[PDB]
Amino acid sequence: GTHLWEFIRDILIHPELNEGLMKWENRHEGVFKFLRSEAVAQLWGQKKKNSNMTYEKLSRAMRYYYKREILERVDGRRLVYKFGKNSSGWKEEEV
DNA sequence: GAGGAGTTTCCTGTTT
DNA sequence: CAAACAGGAAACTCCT
Repeated sequence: GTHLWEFIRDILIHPELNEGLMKWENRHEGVFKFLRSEAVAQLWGQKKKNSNMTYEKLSRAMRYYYKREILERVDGRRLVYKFGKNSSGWKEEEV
């Protein structure tokens, strides 16, 4: 999973390797939240070998996922996103 | 090389 | 006030 969204999912489905980076707000609906935004952006930059990655830019790539329905926009909830019908491998019976 | 997907950068404005 | 959220645009990195 070299794509941003897969990277996010991978962290969320591996809590035993999660430095309190993120957590499910509702695992059944695929609603999640960033607990350490810059820290996650850092790891993501790291993965692509880019020490200048920030949450700001990571979020821009996240917003591009709405049109593609890889993510469903969640309003009124800072740092809270939600997996869309086009994403996969995150359900309690899909992993 | 050409052209597209998926970001990465930048920026300006709005909202929380 | 300090972060997030919003998108349009343009530049980049792979892939076929």
